[PDB]
Amino acid sequence: HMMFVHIADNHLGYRQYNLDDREKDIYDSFKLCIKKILEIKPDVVLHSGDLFNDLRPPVKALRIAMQAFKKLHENNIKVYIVAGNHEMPRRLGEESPLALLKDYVKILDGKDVINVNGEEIFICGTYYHKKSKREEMLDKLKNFESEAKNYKKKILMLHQGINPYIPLDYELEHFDLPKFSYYALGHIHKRILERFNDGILAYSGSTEIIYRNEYEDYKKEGKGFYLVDFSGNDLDISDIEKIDIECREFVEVNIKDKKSFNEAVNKIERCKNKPVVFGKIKREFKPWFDTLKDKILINKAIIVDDEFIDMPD
Amino acid sequence: HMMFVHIADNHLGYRQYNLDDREKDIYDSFKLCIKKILEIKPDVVLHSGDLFNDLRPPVKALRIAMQAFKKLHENNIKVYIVAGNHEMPRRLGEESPLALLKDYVKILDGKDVINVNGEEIFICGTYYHKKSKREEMLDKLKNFESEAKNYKKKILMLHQGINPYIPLDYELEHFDLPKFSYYALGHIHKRILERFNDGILAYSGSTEIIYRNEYEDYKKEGKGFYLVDFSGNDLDISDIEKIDIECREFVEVNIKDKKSFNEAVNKIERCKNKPVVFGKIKREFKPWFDTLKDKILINKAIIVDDE
Amino acid sequence: MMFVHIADNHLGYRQYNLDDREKDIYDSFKLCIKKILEIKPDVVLHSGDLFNDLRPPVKALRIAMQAFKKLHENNIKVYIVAGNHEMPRRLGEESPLALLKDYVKILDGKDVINVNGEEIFICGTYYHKKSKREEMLDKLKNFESEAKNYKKKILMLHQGINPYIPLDYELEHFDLPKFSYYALGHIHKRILERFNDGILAYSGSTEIIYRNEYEDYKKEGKGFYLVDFSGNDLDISDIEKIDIECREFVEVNIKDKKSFNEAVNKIERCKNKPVVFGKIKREFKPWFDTLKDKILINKAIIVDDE
Amino acid sequence: RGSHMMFVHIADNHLGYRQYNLDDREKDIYDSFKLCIKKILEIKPDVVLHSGDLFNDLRPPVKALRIAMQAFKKLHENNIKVYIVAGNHEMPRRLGEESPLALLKDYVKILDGKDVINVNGEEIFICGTYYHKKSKREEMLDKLKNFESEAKNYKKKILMLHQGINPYIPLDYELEHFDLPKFSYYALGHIHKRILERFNDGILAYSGSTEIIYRNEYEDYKKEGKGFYLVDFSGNDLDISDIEKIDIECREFVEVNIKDKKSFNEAVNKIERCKNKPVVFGKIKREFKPWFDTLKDKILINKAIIVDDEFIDMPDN
Amino acid sequence: SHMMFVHIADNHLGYRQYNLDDREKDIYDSFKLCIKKILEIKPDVVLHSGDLFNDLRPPVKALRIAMQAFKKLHENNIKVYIVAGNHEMPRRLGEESPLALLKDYVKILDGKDVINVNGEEIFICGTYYHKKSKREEMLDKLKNFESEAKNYKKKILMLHQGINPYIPLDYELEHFDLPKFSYYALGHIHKRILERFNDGILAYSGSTEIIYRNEYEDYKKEGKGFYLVDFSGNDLDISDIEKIDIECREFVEVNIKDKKSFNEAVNKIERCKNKPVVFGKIKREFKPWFDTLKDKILINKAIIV
Amino acid sequence: GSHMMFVHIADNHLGYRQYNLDDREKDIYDSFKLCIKKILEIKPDVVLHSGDLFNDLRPPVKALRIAMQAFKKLHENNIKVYIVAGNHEMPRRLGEESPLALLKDYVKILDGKDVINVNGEEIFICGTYYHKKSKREEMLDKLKNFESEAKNYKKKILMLHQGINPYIPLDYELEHFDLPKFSYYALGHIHKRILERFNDGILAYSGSTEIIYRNEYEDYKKEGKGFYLVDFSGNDLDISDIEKIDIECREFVEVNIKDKKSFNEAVNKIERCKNKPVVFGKIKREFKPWFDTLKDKILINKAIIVDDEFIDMP
DNA sequence: TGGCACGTAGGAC
DNA sequence: TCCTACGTGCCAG
Repeated sequence: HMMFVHIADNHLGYRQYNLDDREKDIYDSFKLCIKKILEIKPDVVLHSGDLFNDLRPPVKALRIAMQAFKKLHENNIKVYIVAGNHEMPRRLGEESPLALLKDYVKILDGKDVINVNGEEIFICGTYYHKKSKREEMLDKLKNFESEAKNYKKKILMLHQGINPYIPLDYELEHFDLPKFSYYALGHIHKRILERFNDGILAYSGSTEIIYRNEYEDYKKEGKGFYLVDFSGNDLDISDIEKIDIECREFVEVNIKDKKSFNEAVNKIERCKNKPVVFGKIKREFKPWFDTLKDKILINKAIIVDDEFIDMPD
Repeated sequence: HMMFVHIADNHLGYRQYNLDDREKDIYDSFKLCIKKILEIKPDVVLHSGDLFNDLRPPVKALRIAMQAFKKLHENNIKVYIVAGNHEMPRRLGEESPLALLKDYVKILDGKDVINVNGEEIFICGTYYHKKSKREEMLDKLKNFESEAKNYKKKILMLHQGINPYIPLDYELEHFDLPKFSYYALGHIHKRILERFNDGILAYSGSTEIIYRNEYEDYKKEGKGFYLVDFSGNDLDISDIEKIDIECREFVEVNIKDKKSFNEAVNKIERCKNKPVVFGKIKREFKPWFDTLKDKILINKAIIVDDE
Repeated sequence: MMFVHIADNHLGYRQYNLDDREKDIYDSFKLCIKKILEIKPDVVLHSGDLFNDLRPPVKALRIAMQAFKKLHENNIKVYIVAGNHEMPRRLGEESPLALLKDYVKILDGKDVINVNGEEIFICGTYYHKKSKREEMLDKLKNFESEAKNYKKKILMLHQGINPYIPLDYELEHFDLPKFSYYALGHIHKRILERFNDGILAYSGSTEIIYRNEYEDYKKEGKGFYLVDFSGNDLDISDIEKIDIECREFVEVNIKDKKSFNEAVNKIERCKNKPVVFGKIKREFKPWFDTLKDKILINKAIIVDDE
Repeated sequence: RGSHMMFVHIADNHLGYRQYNLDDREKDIYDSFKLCIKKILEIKPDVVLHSGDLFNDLRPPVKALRIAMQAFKKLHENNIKVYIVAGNHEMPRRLGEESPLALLKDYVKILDGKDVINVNGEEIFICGTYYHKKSKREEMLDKLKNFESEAKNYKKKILMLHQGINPYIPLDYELEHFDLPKFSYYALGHIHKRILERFNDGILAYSGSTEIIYRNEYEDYKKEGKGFYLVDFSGNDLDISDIEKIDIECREFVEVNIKDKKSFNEAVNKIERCKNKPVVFGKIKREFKPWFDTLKDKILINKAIIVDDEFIDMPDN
Repeated sequence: SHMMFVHIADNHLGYRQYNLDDREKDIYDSFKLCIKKILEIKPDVVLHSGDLFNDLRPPVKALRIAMQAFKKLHENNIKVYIVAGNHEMPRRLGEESPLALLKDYVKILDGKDVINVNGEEIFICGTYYHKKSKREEMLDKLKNFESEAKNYKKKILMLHQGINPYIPLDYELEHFDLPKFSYYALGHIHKRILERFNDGILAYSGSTEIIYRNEYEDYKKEGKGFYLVDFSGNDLDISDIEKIDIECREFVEVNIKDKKSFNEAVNKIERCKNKPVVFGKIKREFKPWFDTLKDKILINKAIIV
Repeated sequence: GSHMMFVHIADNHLGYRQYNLDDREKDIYDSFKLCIKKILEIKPDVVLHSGDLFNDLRPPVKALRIAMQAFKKLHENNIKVYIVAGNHEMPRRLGEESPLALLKDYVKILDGKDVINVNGEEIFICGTYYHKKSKREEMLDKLKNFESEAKNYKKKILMLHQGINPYIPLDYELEHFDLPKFSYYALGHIHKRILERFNDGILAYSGSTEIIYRNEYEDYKKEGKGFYLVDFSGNDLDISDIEKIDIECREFVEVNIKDKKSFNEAVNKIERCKNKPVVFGKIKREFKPWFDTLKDKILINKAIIVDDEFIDMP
């Protein structure tokens, strides 16, 4: 009878390594998510911020985004979003890139209760606040619990880093946020879905690889978005599907001998499309490795000229 | 029987001297024109480029632009625009700020024939080409000549620097452009209107002061936009109205004695809106004048110990 | 006090001109060094044939220099004698060992090392040909003299001694004076035994240099010695053999189905892909080529005798 | 002269080359190199660009490696930054084999890309790559067009290469003179003769071999002189005028054409006037050779063709 | 002794700082003063390494003093050698060098010549100032001097150049360019430079007066003038070179930022032997002060920083 | 003969580099050397030099060499020489020395009285440097003083380097009625030869020893440039005892090519030249490429190219 | 597939 | 001890 989608951090207009393809890659994954969300036809979409990677984004990005959310709004898919750190203006009167979406999307800085088919469910959220103004934020938070006391199904949307989930730096401690059904969170790039405070908390995570860091979280957790049904009285991990998204592949290498070299080539060969290769290569192998420059998108590996006696036990 | 509007170089999102107020001024004047254009209800609007001052403009700017041109298209006013230098992409696949308007506006890089009451008139245009590609442009232009052979009323839109009109540097020599009724030109910030090639040529000029230069061209000729009628078969200067727009006035100073100071104070008094002051003021007088910092927007003056 | 006796690593040996075989030598060498680093002895005695040639592969020199650097940085004193393969031939030609002069003591005389907390004597000299034996004897007889007044005295040599390697040898077993420990090199098999009021050792090659030592590696195990010399006396009891995993060789004699299955069984139980050698009847060669994936290199003679 | 910046262009010392299998020749190569190094040290340049073939072989003689490491240690201990690109002789052949240049990793920068050297008080871009063969020229071009790109916003830009460029070495070349982008200085290597001349809005140089590797370069050493270049690169502009060529005294080759008493006495005297027992080559008439065989002691090695033909050839003027 | 000679250079005759009679005079008298002392010394040879005159077409007075000087020197059977400095080298072909006016007293060197001293045999060679542009030319010239001097016991080389370690920008020769000679009689450099070099001894005699605003204190520590070499014995060391100093015009620096530096500056000027040129810094607040005290001084001119 | 003779010479203008040509600078040097060569052949008793030896106050070294090498020959042959400063040899700045000063060891620079005792007689000489009009008054007293010291002398010679009124209209510093009665007037400033009886005696300008201007090209043709040789053996001096020794020097041809006659007339004038001449004057635009054919035969072309069509029909 | 270079083994003085 | 010939591993085109 009901379902909705949790997505965040598409980072529209990100140009990794100043490469054309990476900027395209970001766009493609975003669209790919959108194509599925239209296939899914959820009743609501929760967007946890950083839709755009910058405050004054590429024209191409706003184009893609505006056409995207328009397509959703035209299919009776309700959408909510909170401002990520990148979409929050710095000068007084500077407008958010999210402001270009006012006709397709509800920007949240308070409470709202959505009457869905066929029920009534509560949403609250607020834009990205800094560490500096946490006290400010707590007052906001206790007030959200207050207006949500008498609601069965209550959702919190935030774009902040929570203490256990991201060591440094965080703006919130896991004990700061009151009891809610679903914690639609954003700021963190890796998938985080686990039971929490008599309910269930999630970070949808970034929809493409933003750093050389998350290379294998896509391998083991996979990047994309969550699809929560929220039909029944309870919500558990069991009623949350993670929809994964194909994105630009990264193969790590550590070429130090004949084995590691061939292991590197083979990894690159089974790539569907030219991968970002990174890690380390011993000098002796680098000219040999330059033979794959056609099969590789961009090589971002450190060249080691030391001869190491490193031996495994 | 018919009328239309020529406007260009609004430079939306220009933030002169990194002043909040200056970014506002540009925004306001654009809006002011739009309100007047809506009062007028012209049949067509020609915009010759540099609508935005950058490729990636402020978000407020893009909203104002979209809302403005939306309002125009919803009052069934047809709109044409050509890319200025600032709206031209640099990377292959980087898109123009003008691309965000494709639903209200026809972006021109070719021919189109507009049906008005009760006649038929030809329009062509192309984006800003660089000097480097002058020869390129000529093929384009010589071809527009060809497509316009059998048309009575013909308008060309361009955003370039033309030879007599802007000495160095220009992209076209004034003998480059074919015979057309109206020359909707852009790249130049001062008003330029004069008869030309069995027809009439115009630069609409910036809709606000983009440089410390045009401070008095607004005073002496006035900035704004043109309103050409083209009602009759022929068109001369007598059928072009120039609409002026209140915008930020600049006062020049050269305070080296009591005369130049007090007389300067008087000019500021006679300014309707708080002016940008520039020129020279002797060091001795600067603390004296800083008491008057409330009636002035920003003080941009040289400190002189000499004269 | 403790010290390490090692020799004949033969760095840069490329058996059958295989990439992996040159590696084998490298790795086992790297492994001994790794083991020598955990142990932390006060001294390491290297008895020569560190390198297999005068102009060794570049990789070998880099590994070698890096190795003894790591030792020198852990305050491990190192002594070495020139092996036969590290001896220059043209006048003014240099030894690869010269590339180690900043990490290693090259020995051609006496030295007295002050350890915590003692004082102990070492002497040695480079590889001599059989030809110049008489020359060598004064060196030893003079070593005899310079070591008389020392409790603990060690002799380092890289030669073949008569009982220990029948033909050919450069020294006779009655040629060497009384020393505590005889840290020797030139021979590839392990040789440790009591001798002349002390104890004599050949560390033996740290990898398989010939199809010969394939099983001497099985029963004695290849690697290096760890002598403590903590006490005033030293016996066999204070000498540890640290072994080294190295490339296995399997011998075959395929003339019927019997030998075939047992040969396969020997190959399957191999931890590391083996070098196979010996004899195979021609009728069996296409059959044996099916086993090419589990094998490194086939060096077997194809005989169609019958 | 000065400066805010200076550098040294050197290449092709071919350490460990043993011409005619002579001991004296292997020394000769070593000594010439040492001399360059000694001179580089009195000069105290801010940078040294070495364009490859430092070692004559992939697995060099130990003395060569010893000399090389001691040499570049000496440069590095005097805060002289050094860059090198792999010559053809220093390119590994089996996969995992290391270059002898790798023994220098602590004293020298091995170049296969861009780098910005910050000198007092300025900023200058360096790029280079190891030796590529003709076979993979396309591969090389992508790189070069990419070097053009990363150096566009740079005032002073240097390219290091160890290749043969088309006009400069007819057969065989790996690159055409129109392949290389505009750079201030072209630090080139593969060629043994000195070549310094303006090129593509900048200046191209081959430092050339620091010794006579073939009986061929015998006179290119006489008129052009073998050694290395010292470019100052002080100003925004660079011309030949800011390049000193330091020559290096090395083993002499005397050419002979002994056909009469004129040529014989002139050959003996040219040989007598030699500092070191010279390599003699050319032609000698059979009639003269036993007479010439007295000088084998005054001569390092005789590589002359013995002609028994009687020419009645007569000169005009 | 039995034998001696003189190394001198860079007098820059006719340098007329700020178009003053008094400055050129300092140059003229100090020059003669060297000559007088050279007349006390009576050496067998005098070596002049160039820039005798500051220009190619010098004032007439300079040429008067020059010939008058070398006349008396040459009349006392004193052998004299000279090489052309940068300032004495022709630019137009057929223009003559001012040194040509001395051909009756002096041997101008562009090659070898052998001096007979009592009672021995010693080799001299030298060449004019070559530009950097033509260094290669110079080396061959030098490689040839080495050749002709091999079989000579005591050998002297004369040059007017800047050598690389000794003068960074710009130099024409690298110190490893010049062959082995006993004494390196060098010129182009204005400061005294004497040190052992290439199994012998190299010298820049240095300017005989202050030609630039720089040498005000270099003259203080090393002293300006010329060297006096004996060369009697087989070897030559620094120990066999006497340096004769020459009295010349003093320069005083000031830095008035308070009364402290102010009075100390005034007092330091007072201990001057000859009417000094005053320069340095004075705070605007202080400027009228010395202009009241300007009468006891020849020229008042300070840098405004 | 003779028993007694002496030489009057002036205005060599040493180091003059006309049209900045080497050959022209050389020409001046050469003509001067030739005069000295002839003078040494003659072996006269005295040489009077009337100034402008050098063309500038700071002359080229080459000039000073030639001058000094020359006067050495004179002074070494016991010929005493007198000179007065020309306009080009008079200092401007106080303490600046005259280029003539480099000669104080061979030559007497005159600014007063001196009596030369010749074998076997006695004759009075006076002279002074070049004065401008400005100090004519100055000059008059000097002259009244010279006349005074010479009253009791039979033979008295005046040396001067000025322009005298009839002989050079504008501008002159002295009037011909200014100079007192002397035997011989050894004068300088003028480039043309001037010899004539004057004030109970004889006046002379030796004239330039080469062509200093495009002007004197033909005063040389008809009068000839060089120097005078005065004998002064007897008590009286007349024209008959003065030989003018001429000096062959660099030729100048004037042209006026406006038609075929004038073209051909110019070409022949150039052909008849011993040495490549300095050509000057006017050439019509119409004729110039034809005239460019003689550039080999010509030292330098310094002629105006007229592109005007003149109806000049006189 | 040809080289190409290293390594292995038989031989000469 | 040298060197030769030969077989052969491994990158080449």
